[PDB]
Amino acid sequence: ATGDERFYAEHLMPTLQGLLDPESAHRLAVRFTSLGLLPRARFQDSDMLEVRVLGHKFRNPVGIAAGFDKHGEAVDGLYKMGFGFVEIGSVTPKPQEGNPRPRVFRLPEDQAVINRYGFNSHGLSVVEHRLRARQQKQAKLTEDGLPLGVNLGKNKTSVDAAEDYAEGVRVLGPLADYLVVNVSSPNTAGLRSLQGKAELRRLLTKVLQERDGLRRVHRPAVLVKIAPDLTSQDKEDIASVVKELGIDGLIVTNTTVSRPAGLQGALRSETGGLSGKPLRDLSTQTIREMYALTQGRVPIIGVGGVSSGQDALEKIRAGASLVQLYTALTFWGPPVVGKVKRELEALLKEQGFGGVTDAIGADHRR
Ligand SMILES: Cc1cc2nc3c(=O)[nH]c(=O)nc-3n(C[C@H](O)[C@H](O)[C@H](O)COP(=O)(O)O)c2cc1C
Ligand SMILES: O=C(O)c1ccccc1N/N=C/c1ccc(-c2ccccc2Cl)o1
Ligand SMILES: CCCCCCCCCCC[N+](C)(C)[O-]
Ligand SMILES: O=C1C[C@@H](C(=O)O)NC(=O)N1
Repeated sequence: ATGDERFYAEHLMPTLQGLLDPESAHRLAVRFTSLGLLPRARFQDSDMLEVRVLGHKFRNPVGIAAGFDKHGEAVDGLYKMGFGFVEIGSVTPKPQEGNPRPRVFRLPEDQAVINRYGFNSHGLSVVEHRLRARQQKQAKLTEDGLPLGVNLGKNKTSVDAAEDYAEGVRVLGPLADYLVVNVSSPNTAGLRSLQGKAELRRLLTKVLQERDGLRRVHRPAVLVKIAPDLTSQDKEDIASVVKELGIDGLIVTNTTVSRPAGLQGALRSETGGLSGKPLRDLSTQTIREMYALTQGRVPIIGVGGVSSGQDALEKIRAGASLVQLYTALTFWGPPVVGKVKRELEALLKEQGFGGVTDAIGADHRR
């Protein structure tokens, strides 16, 4: 625990970042993870951390966010890392390369990253076969409280966005415990305007119809993942459509195209989505707002700048049933997962909660 926590944070990771640019480090990390070349994950999840939501049991509330394992190559290594659930993607229907390099940038002074990957993806067919090869193993993992999510994107040249997502539902829906309709990527022109009302209702109506057409045992929950950069009108509209159509949950939030005042990193003006610490409270506030607009009736996965138990608990109290992290992993390495879980459990006891479930939305009941 604390030993290689400090070793990874003070020595290992800083040395990795000195040797490798962000995208190279990302690639290597995916390789190592898929091979199980990880530190020992000694933290044992207590019953306090268990959550039941989205039609599943989650043995702990800390997931790996979409974008790390884009093509489904490292899923088992990620469970080994200690994540209570794993989300792969975004996956696009056809293979595509994404934007030209460089397309990932570190802001060390801000504990932040900026990326404009642009949905680089092996495509549905490759990922489908990848997941099929471990399908029964995943079934046991899920039954064991370790669910799998799949994040669906759309091709850059795609003429019909709803049809791209419908394809993803048909191909990967049968292999996922939940699907994410990602209408919040900063890095595909036009995508985020799928977040407007009548266009979103049409989009999500088609997604849900395709989902309902799958056989029962293979029918995933469907979640919508939104940006932190929405107007009050956007959020209000999304909340309304989500409740009207019976969307199963929200993921809040993606990266931000904003650049908060105070960023110090030399690369702060690179185009792309900003993640990590500068995003943290913007994300938490968006969770707070969406939870209230949905009357606490729509499950929320909270994401954005989580690197400690306090960060996680603040999102849970704000209305998140589950949280994810990504950027924190790039700075502190695999030990950050056990760290977050251990601190979350301590804070829960400290504040008088019997478990995570009791803390969900607790700020709204004060
Ligand atoms: C390098 C990188 C790539 C990402 N790729 C995706 C993606 O493909 N699909 C998606 O829905 N979110 C993607 N994200 C967003 C993350 O899932 C997450 O919402 C965001 O980074 C905020 O969490 P964080 O501060 O813990 O990193 C990406 C983020 C980063 C840093
Ligand atoms: O480095 C970036 O700026 C970066 C940018 C974008 C995405 C990921 C990024 N780095 N990720 C590093 C990482 C992940 C996992 C491990 C790791 C470390 C040590 C042992 C085992 C493992 Cl799996 O290192
Ligand atoms: C199959 C068409 C080409 C898709 C390549 C997508 C990237 C695969 C490797 C992921 C890690 N990365 C390249 C982002 O550093
Ligand atoms: O959803 C996404 C897509 C990703 C990319 O550019 O591939 N970049 C992000 O920050 N969020």
